[PDB]
Amino acid sequence: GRLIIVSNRVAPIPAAGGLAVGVYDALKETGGMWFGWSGDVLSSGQPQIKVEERGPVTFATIALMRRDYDQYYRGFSNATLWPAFHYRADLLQYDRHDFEGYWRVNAWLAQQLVPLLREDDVIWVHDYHLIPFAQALRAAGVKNRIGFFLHIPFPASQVLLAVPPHRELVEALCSFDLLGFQTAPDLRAFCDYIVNEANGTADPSASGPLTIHAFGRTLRAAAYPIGVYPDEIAELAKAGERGKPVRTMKATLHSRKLIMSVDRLDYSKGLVERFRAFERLLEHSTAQRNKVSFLQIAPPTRADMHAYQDIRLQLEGESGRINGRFAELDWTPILYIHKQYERSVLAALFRTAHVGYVTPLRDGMNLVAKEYVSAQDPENPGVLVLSRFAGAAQELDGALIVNPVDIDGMAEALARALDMPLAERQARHRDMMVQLRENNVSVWRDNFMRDLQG
Ligand SMILES: O=c1ccn([C@@H]2O[C@H](COP(=O)(O)OP(=O)(O)O)[C@@H](O)[C@H]2O)c(=O)[nH]1
Ligand SMILES: O=P(O)(O)OC[C@H]1O[C@H](O)[C@H](O)[C@@H](O)[C@@H]1O
Repeated sequence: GRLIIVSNRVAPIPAAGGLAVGVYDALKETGGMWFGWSGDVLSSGQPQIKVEERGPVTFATIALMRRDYDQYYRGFSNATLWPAFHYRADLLQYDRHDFEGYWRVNAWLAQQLVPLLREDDVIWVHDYHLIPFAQALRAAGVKNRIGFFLHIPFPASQVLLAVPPHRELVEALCSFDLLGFQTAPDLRAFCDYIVNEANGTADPSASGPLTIHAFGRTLRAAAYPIGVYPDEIAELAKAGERGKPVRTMKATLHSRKLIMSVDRLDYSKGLVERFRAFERLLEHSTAQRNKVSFLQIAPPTRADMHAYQDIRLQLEGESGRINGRFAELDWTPILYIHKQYERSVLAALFRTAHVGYVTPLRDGMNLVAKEYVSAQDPENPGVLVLSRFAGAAQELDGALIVNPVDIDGMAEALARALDMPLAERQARHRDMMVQLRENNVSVWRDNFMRDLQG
């Protein structure tokens, strides 16, 4: 059967975002179709699907009308769902008219997909934009198997209650044949809502996935943590070891140690707290001054949204304060760059960084954490400092796990990472590489597809 991937964001045919990276890694091996938004917005006219073969993948993409982009994507998806599911009800905005457009765009996108389907296609929908998609497909006569994978956290039921149409969203989720979440706590939160807010049931099974009964429907649900190709990232990082970015980075640092971060400039990424803990490191450790620099690559994301403009402004003021307090004529403590980089360049740079600094307030998985570890030279690997609220913390035992709210704790982790002896750095890296290898992105895809077809 042909695998049909459905997502809002489709890989570029460099972009920051782990969905596009991970889905493309999975899809290029099996081949199939990738259907979704082209990334373009129309002021007038009519969107038209564009079908194009790129090796084993068929891309089927379509623009959004401005009104659809505003209501479905900027509106309900990123002004309601994204903040709510990342435990930011304070940033949640809700507009009934945007929620209706969100529902309408899902139905319109499903209508665009129907003519391309075949009887034995297997449909795999990805992420929070497309929660109503199975319901729309079924209403359009579609009988294929349909699975869903949520890339972002599934919030605690009490937090989900802040989304006014929470019940309609969860009922729509129950039209899927199979629901996949990143981690066990995500699945637990879903089941907690089903049992305690939807009057349904969630039962274990010998097969693996739970059986869900709710809203008159029966379906399955399980956790499938998205992974990477760790040995592929290692070879990529090694192949850049004599490239210009690594060579100029080395020259600029001239023997100073490097703390490195790579994050869309999203309020979910805890970047203000991250900067404050680097500042706290410098306040308390005079020996670290002029001996380390912090590279934060923070590409623009969703920049036409006030909330993203706000977090950008806050972070830029942080960099100015901290640099102003601690800089010397030959030392800039924080190297803040508000631009996207090629993933191949980031891998090469990860391999030169003594510390990978990944401290999101909430994160469904965080591929950057897995990429940082994968890039390391096993003869001399750096240390991952990792938020306990990143989904990757459930499996990456060799990281230094921190609570991003605890500024002192994060600064102490930075000091511990910078001074960690080789033997322990290697032991942690070795353990994590085993985990990443056994639970790579091919295994993830095979596991979900096995459950969806069974
Ligand atoms: O300039 C950049 C920044 C990030 N990324 C990639 O974007 C992904 C980010 O995924 P992650 O899970 O860390 O976070 P997200 O953006 O999905 O919240 C990773 O594969 C990064 O290598 C990239 O290609 N270029
Ligand atoms: O697609 P954007 O809005 O640019 O955000 C980039 C990506 O961020 C996260 O990874 C989301 O889980 C993806 O669904 C999204 O594609």
